[PDB]
Amino acid sequence: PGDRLGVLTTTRRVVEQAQAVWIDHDAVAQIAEAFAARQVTPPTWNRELHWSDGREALANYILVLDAVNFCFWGEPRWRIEYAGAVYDGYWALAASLKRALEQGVPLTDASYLAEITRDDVATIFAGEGEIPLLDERARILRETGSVLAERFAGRFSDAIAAAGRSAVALVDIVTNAFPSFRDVATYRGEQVRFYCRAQILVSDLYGAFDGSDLGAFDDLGELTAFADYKVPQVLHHLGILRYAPALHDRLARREEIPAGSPEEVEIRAATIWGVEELRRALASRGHALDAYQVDWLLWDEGQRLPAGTLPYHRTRTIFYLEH
Ligand SMILES: Nc1nc2c(c(CN[C@H]3C=C[C@H](O)[C@@H]3O)cn2[C@@H]2O[C@H](CO)[C@@H](O)[C@H]2O)c(=O)[nH]1
Repeated sequence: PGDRLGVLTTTRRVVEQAQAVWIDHDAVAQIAEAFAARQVTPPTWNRELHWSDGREALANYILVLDAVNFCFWGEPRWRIEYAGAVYDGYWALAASLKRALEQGVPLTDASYLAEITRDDVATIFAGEGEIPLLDERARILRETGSVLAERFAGRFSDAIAAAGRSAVALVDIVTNAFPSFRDVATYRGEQVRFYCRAQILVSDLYGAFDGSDLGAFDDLGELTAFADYKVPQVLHHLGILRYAPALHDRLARREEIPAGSPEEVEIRAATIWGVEELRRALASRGHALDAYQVDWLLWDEGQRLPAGTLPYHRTRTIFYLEH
């Protein structure tokens, strides 16, 4: 199997044992048949709302972007004005960085990031309501800058160069060096490995560089889905993920689910395998996509679900460590 990060191997043990979540392989077959019938294809890379520049500064942009790419929910809803449009969620994040960099804030400079304060980021992300975990995003941007400065001469380009066109080796280099990116958990006393933000970071570089230079990777097939909260919401909507009663009610009542709890780990593990079972079934029906592509394609559908879909699971992302 390969699986040199062990995301598939460890998460497969969760899916086999899982009590609150299961895959409906009949629904997988139906959806594969339909997505393959209209030979569907993923979004390219939405380079309207992503900042653009030279090799060194752009590679740093991607690392910063995915360093604070998490948890956008809470009331009142966090919205952002940018260039005549109002944005929320992940698109509010990317617009907020484009705006800032365009107003001349050096978010690609290690020295600036290492020193960046609560006040700075409060303003970078200012708008309707406030971005969740404002302080934690400040700490992570400081942590990101210091590591860039010390270990990679302020250039994420150096870290990427070291990977040698291996997506899998880059994720390893990232999690080894940047504590914020260490996305693992336990389930019934076993380590489960996810590497959500670390893995998406690799996919974003492939997008931003059109699979050339710093975005060149020979093993993108090895990436898994990026297990957060939108893709499972879509897989449930498509009938591929089923939730048992107590968990279905929590999600419907918009009750927060403690991070690293069995129910939370079950949803993320099932999201990885939900996407993988869909990739295999699409491949069987003559439509070969990589796992990250099926994830990109599903996250895409998540932007336009009908109102009255089961709400996404709400987890206060934790990393309150590195002391
Ligand atoms: N799993 C997953 N997550 C995605 C995305 C995206 C956007 N991906 C773009 C990349 C290529 C296409 O243009 C897609 O629109 C943001 N995010 C955000 O990244 C985090 C990890 O899921 C969450 O905060 C999401 O809101 C995705 O495709 N898959």
